[PDB]
Amino acid sequence: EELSVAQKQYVTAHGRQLVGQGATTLCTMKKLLDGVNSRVDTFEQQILTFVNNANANFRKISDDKVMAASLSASRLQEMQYMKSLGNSIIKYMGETGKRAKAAAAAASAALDEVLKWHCVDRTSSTPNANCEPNAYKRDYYYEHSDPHKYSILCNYKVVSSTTTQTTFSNMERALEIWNQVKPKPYHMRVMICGAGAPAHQAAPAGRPCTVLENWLWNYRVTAHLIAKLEKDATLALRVMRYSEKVLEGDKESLAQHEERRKAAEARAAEEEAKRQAAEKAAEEARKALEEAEARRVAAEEQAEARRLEAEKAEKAKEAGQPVSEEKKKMLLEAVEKAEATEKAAEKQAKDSRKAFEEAEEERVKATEDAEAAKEEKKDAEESEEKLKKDVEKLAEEL
Repeated sequence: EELSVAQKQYVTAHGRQLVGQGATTLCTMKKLLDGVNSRVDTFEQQILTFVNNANANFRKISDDKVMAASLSASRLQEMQYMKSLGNSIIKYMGETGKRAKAAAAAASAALDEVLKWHCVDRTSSTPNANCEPNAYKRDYYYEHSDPHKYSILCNYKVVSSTTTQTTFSNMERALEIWNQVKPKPYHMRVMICGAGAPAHQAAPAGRPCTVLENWLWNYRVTAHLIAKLEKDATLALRVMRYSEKVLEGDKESLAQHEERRKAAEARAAEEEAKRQAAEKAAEEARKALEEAEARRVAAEEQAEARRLEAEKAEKAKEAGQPVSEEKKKMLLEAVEKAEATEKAAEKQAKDSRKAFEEAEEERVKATEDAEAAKEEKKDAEESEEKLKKDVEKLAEEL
């Protein structure tokens, strides 16, 4: 056995087709890989900002004639360890970001080939037996919908969600859900699909075949390098936080440490209120897009019904027995009335998506800023309270 679905397709066990949610999970991975270039580019700038601030502090602690001579033997060692540790980040960060963008593109290219041609029989291109109808259904509005049908158009299936942000955690769960719902091969008769003629084990026409996974290796590499950037980015901030506490002479046991903390709470609450306001409002736009898409389907159903009734009259007309003039006028007027509502509903669902996408992005920026406030609050909560334990313990030994 030792079956490998990475480079071969197999007849799915129990006739298991690719379900609707299976395409959904695939499209989230495609959207996860797309944001890698944006994620890496914004990561490098944030890591570089930290290691520049910290090293500038180290160009003041050395340049300070009082701080250098009052340093201890043991603290200078780790201080130059921390400075050298952060430089290690910047030095090897460039090829980490180069290898992550390229690995994402190799997976994105391979996934797009799967999304475009898995359900499409390649014997008006027709569907094969691999997919349920849901798998290639335009879930959101798509003008110009025929030439490429039965291909899974991802940016008309899934929109920017919480789980569509390029992070290791989000990428980790997406792969697990895909393995949860993927079509699973048959493990008792090795039945290789694809007309490469394995001869002894060629799969006969008309059975569901599993999804090829050549992107799978590049997906893991992409996610692992994203994980390294997040880990490296947090390590860089610790170097900067370390440098400030060493550059600062550790003054104002609680005078300025409570002052920073009292202010830290103010920004933390304000940004959280700013974050929670845009968070709730983004969910309002989410309802208004589903509320508008549901009407789009209702109008498109109603519009399709009137033109079939009108067509049935024409077939009767060619069949000798015609319908009256008023009946002929009624059907065309009903179609016009049903087409007007149809074309106005899809316009409404076209704009509602623009509303959510803009409102969703404002959620992201609000959450990112509200997380920067949370760190500063927890930096002041540590620098002050841990210091407060030393002043309290002074009075204790008495």
